[PDB]
Amino acid sequence: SVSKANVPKIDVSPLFGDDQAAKMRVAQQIDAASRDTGFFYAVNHGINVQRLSQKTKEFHMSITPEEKWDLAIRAYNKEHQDQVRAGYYLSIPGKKAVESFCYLNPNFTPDHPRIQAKTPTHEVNVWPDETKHPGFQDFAEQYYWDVFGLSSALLKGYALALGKEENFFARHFKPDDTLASVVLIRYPYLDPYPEAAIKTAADGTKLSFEWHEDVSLITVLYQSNVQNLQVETAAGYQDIEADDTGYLINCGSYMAHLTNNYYKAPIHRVKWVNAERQSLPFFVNLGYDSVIDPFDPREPNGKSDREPLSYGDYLQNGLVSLINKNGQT
Ligand SMILES: N[C@@H](CCCC(=O)N[C@@H](CS)C(=O)NCC(=O)O)C(=O)O
Ligand SMILES: [Fe+2]
Repeated sequence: SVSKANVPKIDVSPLFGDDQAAKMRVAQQIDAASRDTGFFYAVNHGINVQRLSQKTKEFHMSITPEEKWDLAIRAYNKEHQDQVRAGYYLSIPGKKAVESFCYLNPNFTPDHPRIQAKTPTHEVNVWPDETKHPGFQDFAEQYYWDVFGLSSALLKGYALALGKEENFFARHFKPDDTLASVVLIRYPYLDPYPEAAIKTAADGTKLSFEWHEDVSLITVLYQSNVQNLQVETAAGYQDIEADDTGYLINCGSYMAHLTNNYYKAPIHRVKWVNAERQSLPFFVNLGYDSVIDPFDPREPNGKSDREPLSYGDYLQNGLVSLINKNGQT
Protein backbone atom coordinates (compact mmCIF):
# COMPACT_ATOMS: atom_id res chain seq x y z
CA SER A 1 0.00 0.00 0.00
CA VAL A 2 3.14 2.34 0.05
CA SER A 3 3.11 4.48 -3.09
CA LYS A 4 6.18 5.50 -5.02
CA ALA A 5 7.35 9.06 -4.33
CA ASN A 6 7.79 11.41 -7.31
CA VAL A 7 11.54 11.57 -7.75
CA PRO A 8 12.40 13.01 -11.16
CA LYS A 9 15.64 12.26 -12.95
CA ILE A 10 17.33 15.58 -13.88
CA ASP A 11 20.15 15.68 -16.42
CA VAL A 12 22.53 18.02 -14.55
CA SER A 13 25.25 18.07 -17.23
CA PRO A 14 24.48 21.68 -18.34
CA LEU A 15 25.55 22.81 -14.89
CA PHE A 16 29.15 21.97 -15.79
CA GLY A 17 29.14 24.18 -18.89
CA ASP A 18 28.55 27.69 -20.19
CA ASP A 19 25.11 27.53 -21.85
CA GLN A 20 23.18 29.86 -19.49
CA ALA A 21 19.80 29.19 -21.04
CA ALA A 22 20.28 25.47 -20.61
CA LYS A 23 21.31 25.97 -17.01
CA MET A 24 18.13 27.92 -16.33
CA ARG A 25 16.08 25.01 -17.66
CA VAL A 26 17.89 22.68 -15.25
CA ALA A 27 17.34 25.16 -12.44
CA GLN A 28 13.60 25.11 -13.14
CA GLN A 29 13.59 21.32 -12.74
CA ILE A 30 15.49 21.64 -9.43
CA ASP A 31 12.94 24.27 -8.29
CA ALA A 32 10.07 21.97 -9.17
CA ALA A 33 11.54 18.99 -7.38
CA SER A 34 12.49 21.05 -4.36
CA ARG A 35 8.90 22.36 -4.08
CA ASP A 36 7.33 18.87 -4.56
CA THR A 37 8.79 15.84 -2.61
CA GLY A 38 12.15 17.48 -2.18
CA PHE A 39 14.11 14.70 -3.87
CA PHE A 40 15.49 14.18 -7.35
CA TYR A 41 18.08 11.97 -9.03
CA ALA A 42 20.97 13.80 -10.66
CA VAL A 43 21.87 11.92 -13.85
CA ASN A 44 24.63 12.62 -16.35
CA HIS A 45 26.70 13.68 -13.35
CA GLY A 46 30.07 12.47 -14.64
CA ILE A 47 31.14 10.40 -11.64
CA ASN A 48 32.12 6.76 -11.95
CA VAL A 49 29.81 5.38 -9.27
CA GLN A 50 30.42 1.75 -10.17
CA ARG A 51 34.11 2.22 -9.36
CA LEU A 52 33.18 4.06 -6.16
CA SER A 53 31.05 1.09 -5.18
CA GLN A 54 33.75 -1.44 -5.98
CA LYS A 55 36.50 0.39 -4.10
CA THR A 56 34.18 0.85 -1.12
CA LYS A 57 33.20 -2.81 -1.12
CA GLU A 58 36.90 -3.82 -1.17
CA PHE A 59 37.46 -1.60 1.90
CA HIS A 60 34.40 -2.75 3.88
CA MET A 61 35.02 -6.42 3.26
CA SER A 62 38.74 -6.34 4.11
CA ILE A 63 38.88 -4.09 7.20
CA THR A 64 39.44 -6.17 10.36
CA PRO A 65 38.13 -5.78 13.88
CA GLU A 66 41.65 -4.71 14.98
CA GLU A 67 41.67 -1.89 12.38
CA LYS A 68 38.21 -0.73 13.39
CA TRP A 69 39.30 -0.13 17.00
CA ASP A 70 42.46 1.57 15.77
CA LEU A 71 40.38 3.96 13.56
CA ALA A 72 37.40 4.32 15.88
CA ILE A 73 35.75 7.60 16.72
CA ARG A 74 35.55 8.72 20.35
CA ALA A 75 32.11 7.27 20.87
CA TYR A 76 33.65 3.81 20.49
CA ASN A 77 37.26 4.36 21.70
CA LYS A 78 37.92 6.79 24.55
CA GLU A 79 41.59 7.03 23.52
CA HIS A 80 40.60 9.01 20.43
CA GLN A 81 39.30 12.22 21.95
CA ASP A 82 39.97 14.30 18.80
CA GLN A 83 37.90 11.99 16.59
CA VAL A 84 34.37 13.29 16.96
CA ARG A 85 33.46 13.05 13.25
CA ALA A 86 36.24 11.29 11.31
CA GLY A 87 36.99 7.61 11.61
CA TYR A 88 35.28 4.26 12.04
CA TYR A 89 31.78 3.84 13.48
CA LEU A 90 31.57 0.23 14.74
CA SER A 91 28.69 -2.21 14.53
CA ILE A 92 27.63 -4.09 17.64
CA PRO A 93 26.66 -7.62 16.64
CA GLY A 94 23.30 -8.59 18.14
CA LYS A 95 22.42 -4.89 18.70
CA LYS A 96 23.47 -2.56 15.88
CA ALA A 97 23.92 -3.64 12.35
CA VAL A 98 25.23 -0.61 10.50
CA GLU A 99 28.89 0.35 10.47
CA SER A 100 30.69 3.10 8.58
CA PHE A 101 33.83 5.18 7.89
CA CYS A 102 33.63 8.98 7.75
CA TYR A 103 36.22 11.37 6.37
CA LEU A 104 36.41 15.15 6.00
CA ASN A 105 38.19 17.66 3.78
CA PRO A 106 41.66 16.22 2.86
CA ASN A 107 42.96 19.79 3.20
CA PHE A 108 42.45 19.61 6.97
CA THR A 109 46.09 18.76 7.57
CA PRO A 110 48.11 19.28 10.76
CA ASP A 111 49.24 22.74 9.57
CA HIS A 112 45.75 23.96 8.54
CA PRO A 113 44.89 27.11 10.45
CA ARG A 114 41.60 25.70 11.79
CA ILE A 115 43.35 22.52 12.93
CA GLN A 116 45.98 24.67 14.68
CA ALA A 117 43.22 26.76 16.26
CA LYS A 118 41.35 23.53 17.37
CA THR A 119 38.07 25.00 15.97
CA PRO A 120 35.20 22.59 16.52
CA THR A 121 34.05 20.33 13.63
CA HIS A 122 37.53 20.35 12.02
CA GLU A 123 39.69 17.23 12.24
CA VAL A 124 42.60 15.54 10.47
CA ASN A 125 41.35 12.39 8.76
CA VAL A 126 42.47 8.96 9.94
CA TRP A 127 43.26 6.21 7.48
CA PRO A 128 44.00 2.50 7.59
CA ASP A 129 47.51 1.26 6.86
CA GLU A 130 48.37 1.66 3.18
CA THR A 131 49.88 -1.79 2.77
CA LYS A 132 46.67 -3.40 4.13
CA HIS A 133 44.40 -1.21 1.97
CA PRO A 134 46.46 -0.33 -1.09
CA GLY A 135 45.14 2.65 -2.99
CA PHE A 136 42.18 3.22 -0.64
CA GLN A 137 43.25 6.61 0.81
CA ASP A 138 44.17 7.98 -2.62
CA PHE A 139 40.90 6.75 -4.12
CA ALA A 140 38.84 8.13 -1.25
CA GLU A 141 40.53 11.57 -1.34
CA GLN A 142 40.01 11.78 -5.11
CA TYR A 143 36.38 10.78 -4.62
CA TYR A 144 36.00 13.71 -2.24
CA TRP A 145 37.12 16.04 -4.97
CA ASP A 146 34.94 14.38 -7.68
CA VAL A 147 31.80 14.70 -5.56
CA PHE A 148 32.85 18.21 -4.46
CA GLY A 149 32.86 19.09 -8.15
CA LEU A 150 29.43 17.66 -8.76
CA SER A 151 28.13 19.41 -5.62
CA SER A 152 29.52 22.76 -6.82
CA ALA A 153 27.60 22.30 -10.08
CA LEU A 154 24.42 21.37 -8.19
CA LEU A 155 24.83 24.45 -6.00
CA LYS A 156 24.94 26.62 -9.16
CA GLY A 157 21.59 25.06 -10.13
CA TYR A 158 20.02 25.69 -6.71
CA ALA A 159 21.21 29.31 -6.79
CA LEU A 160 19.72 29.91 -10.23
CA ALA A 161 16.54 28.13 -9.16
CA LEU A 162 16.15 30.64 -6.29
CA GLY A 163 16.55 33.65 -8.53
CA LYS A 164 20.17 34.27 -7.48
CA GLU A 165 23.46 34.49 -9.37
CA GLU A 166 24.98 31.06 -9.89
CA ASN A 167 27.76 31.51 -7.34
CA PHE A 168 25.42 32.42 -4.49
CA PHE A 169 26.06 29.21 -2.62
CA ALA A 170 29.20 28.01 -4.38
CA ARG A 171 31.24 31.01 -3.37
CA HIS A 172 30.97 29.65 0.24
CA PHE A 173 31.91 26.07 -0.78
CA LYS A 174 35.66 26.14 -1.10
CA PRO A 175 38.35 23.45 -1.13
CA ASP A 176 40.44 25.09 1.57
CA ASP A 177 37.69 25.25 4.19
CA THR A 178 34.58 23.15 3.41
CA LEU A 179 33.21 21.19 6.37
CA ALA A 180 31.71 18.61 3.90
CA SER A 181 32.00 14.91 4.76
CA VAL A 182 31.89 11.60 3.01
CA VAL A 183 30.40 8.61 4.87
CA LEU A 184 31.00 5.08 3.58
CA ILE A 185 28.11 3.16 5.22
CA ARG A 186 27.83 -0.63 5.22
CA TYR A 187 24.44 -2.11 5.86
CA PRO A 188 24.85 -5.88 6.29
CA TYR A 189 22.92 -8.96 5.37
CA LEU A 190 22.46 -10.96 8.62
CA ASP A 191 20.84 -14.34 9.23
CA PRO A 192 19.31 -14.12 11.73
CA TYR A 193 18.86 -10.34 11.78
CA PRO A 194 18.67 -9.36 15.45
CA GLU A 195 15.46 -7.56 16.38
CA ALA A 196 17.42 -5.28 18.66
CA ALA A 197 18.91 -3.68 15.53
CA ILE A 198 15.48 -2.97 14.00
CA LYS A 199 13.40 0.05 14.98
CA THR A 200 9.64 0.33 14.35
CA ALA A 201 7.90 3.47 13.12
CA ALA A 202 4.59 4.67 14.32
CA ASP A 203 3.00 3.30 11.17
CA GLY A 204 4.55 -0.13 11.86
CA THR A 205 7.28 0.13 9.26
CA LYS A 206 10.55 -1.58 10.23
CA LEU A 207 13.45 0.91 10.10
CA SER A 208 17.20 1.07 10.34
CA PHE A 209 17.21 4.90 10.90
CA GLU A 210 14.33 7.07 12.07
CA TRP A 211 12.75 10.14 10.58
CA HIS A 212 14.94 13.20 10.34
CA GLU A 213 15.84 16.28 8.35
CA ASP A 214 19.40 16.27 7.07
CA VAL A 215 22.11 18.40 8.61
CA SER A 216 23.49 19.89 5.39
CA LEU A 217 22.97 22.58 2.82
CA ILE A 218 22.30 19.71 0.36
CA THR A 219 22.98 15.99 0.51
CA VAL A 220 24.49 14.17 -2.52
CA LEU A 221 23.94 10.45 -2.04
CA TYR A 222 24.94 7.24 -3.85
CA GLN A 223 23.24 4.01 -2.78
CA SER A 224 23.20 0.43 -4.00
CA ASN A 225 20.26 -0.70 -6.03
CA VAL A 226 18.14 -1.82 -3.07
CA GLN A 227 15.13 0.25 -2.24
CA ASN A 228 15.22 1.67 1.28
CA LEU A 229 14.46 5.41 1.66
CA GLN A 230 11.06 6.88 2.35
CA VAL A 231 9.93 10.51 2.28
CA GLU A 232 7.06 11.95 4.26
CA THR A 233 4.51 13.61 2.00
CA ALA A 234 0.90 14.72 2.55
CA ALA A 235 -0.57 11.34 1.43
CA GLY A 236 1.96 9.58 3.84
CA TYR A 237 5.43 8.09 3.70
CA GLN A 238 6.29 7.15 0.13
CA ASP A 239 9.04 4.89 -1.21
CA ILE A 240 11.94 6.55 -2.99
CA GLU A 241 13.00 4.24 -5.82
CA ALA A 242 16.63 3.17 -5.87
CA ASP A 243 18.82 4.12 -8.81
CA ASP A 244 22.44 3.06 -8.41
CA THR A 245 23.41 5.01 -11.57
CA GLY A 246 22.28 8.40 -10.20
CA TYR A 247 22.89 10.56 -7.18
CA LEU A 248 19.91 11.19 -4.95
CA ILE A 249 19.77 14.90 -4.02
CA ASN A 250 17.81 16.67 -1.31
CA CYS A 251 18.06 19.85 0.77
CA GLY A 252 19.12 19.90 4.39
CA SER A 253 17.89 22.20 7.09
CA TYR A 254 20.43 24.99 6.35
CA MET A 255 18.77 25.37 2.94
CA ALA A 256 15.36 25.52 4.64
CA HIS A 257 16.73 28.21 6.98
CA LEU A 258 18.18 30.36 4.14
CA THR A 259 15.04 30.09 2.00
CA ASN A 260 12.54 30.60 4.83
CA ASN A 261 11.26 27.08 4.25
CA TYR A 262 10.54 27.68 0.52
CA TYR A 263 12.85 24.70 -0.07
CA LYS A 264 11.99 22.52 2.86
CA ALA A 265 14.37 19.91 4.25
CA PRO A 266 12.29 16.83 3.46
CA ILE A 267 11.60 14.43 6.31
CA HIS A 268 12.83 10.97 5.46
CA ARG A 269 13.82 7.65 7.03
CA VAL A 270 15.63 4.44 6.20
CA LYS A 271 13.61 1.21 6.03
CA TRP A 272 15.08 -1.98 7.48
CA VAL A 273 16.07 -4.31 4.67
CA ASN A 274 17.94 -7.54 5.19
CA ALA A 275 20.45 -6.98 2.37
CA GLU A 276 24.16 -6.32 2.03
CA ARG A 277 24.27 -2.81 0.66
CA GLN A 278 25.99 0.55 0.61
CA SER A 279 24.92 4.05 1.43
CA LEU A 280 27.50 6.70 0.57
CA PRO A 281 26.38 10.27 1.39
CA PHE A 282 28.32 13.47 0.74
CA PHE A 283 27.03 16.16 3.11
CA VAL A 284 27.49 19.53 1.39
CA ASN A 285 28.61 21.78 4.25
CA LEU A 286 30.00 25.31 3.92
CA GLY A 287 32.90 26.86 5.84
CA TYR A 288 32.86 27.42 9.56
CA ASP A 289 32.31 31.17 9.27
CA SER A 290 30.12 31.10 6.12
CA VAL A 291 26.95 33.14 6.63
CA ILE A 292 24.36 33.51 3.98
CA ASP A 293 21.76 36.15 4.57
CA PRO A 294 18.34 34.51 4.75
CA PHE A 295 15.71 35.46 2.17
CA ASP A 296 12.19 34.50 1.03
CA PRO A 297 11.48 33.85 -2.75
CA ARG A 298 7.72 33.87 -2.18
CA GLU A 299 7.79 37.49 -0.93
CA PRO A 300 8.09 40.56 -3.23
CA ASN A 301 11.21 42.17 -1.50
CA GLY A 302 12.69 38.79 -0.68
CA LYS A 303 12.86 39.75 3.03
CA SER A 304 12.93 37.07 5.72
CA ASP A 305 12.17 37.14 9.42
CA ARG A 306 14.97 34.63 10.10
CA GLU A 307 18.35 35.65 11.53
CA PRO A 308 21.68 34.91 9.93
CA LEU A 309 23.30 31.72 11.25
CA SER A 310 26.91 30.83 10.64
CA TYR A 311 27.42 27.41 9.11
CA GLY A 312 29.77 26.22 11.83
CA ASP A 313 27.19 27.06 14.55
CA TYR A 314 24.53 25.28 12.53
CA LEU A 315 26.64 22.18 11.90
CA GLN A 316 27.95 21.55 15.42
CA ASN A 317 24.47 22.03 16.89
CA GLY A 318 22.85 19.88 14.20
CA LEU A 319 25.15 16.89 14.33
CA VAL A 320 24.92 16.70 18.13
CA SER A 321 21.14 17.04 18.02
CA LEU A 322 20.80 14.29 15.38
CA ILE A 323 22.85 11.90 17.56
CA ASN A 324 20.62 12.68 20.54
CA LYS A 325 17.41 12.20 18.50
CA ASN A 326 18.24 9.18 16.33
CA GLY A 327 21.15 7.56 18.16
CA GLN A 328 24.88 7.25 17.70
CA THR A 329 25.57 5.64 14.31
N1 LIG B 1 29.33 11.84 10.79
C1 LIG B 1 28.95 12.77 9.70
C2 LIG B 1 27.48 13.13 9.78
C3 LIG B 1 26.52 11.93 9.78
C4 LIG B 1 25.06 12.40 9.91
C5 LIG B 1 24.14 11.25 9.86
O1 LIG B 1 23.97 10.44 10.77
N2 LIG B 1 23.50 11.03 8.72
C6 LIG B 1 22.55 9.95 8.50
C7 LIG B 1 21.20 10.66 8.21
S1 LIG B 1 21.23 11.80 6.75
C8 LIG B 1 22.96 9.16 7.25
O2 LIG B 1 23.90 9.47 6.58
N3 LIG B 1 22.28 8.17 6.90
C9 LIG B 1 22.50 7.34 5.80
C10 LIG B 1 21.93 6.12 5.75
O3 LIG B 1 21.88 5.34 4.81
O4 LIG B 1 21.41 5.77 6.75
C11 LIG B 1 29.82 13.97 9.68
O5 LIG B 1 30.55 14.18 10.74
O6 LIG B 1 29.63 14.94 8.82
FE1 LIG C 1 19.14 11.68 5.67
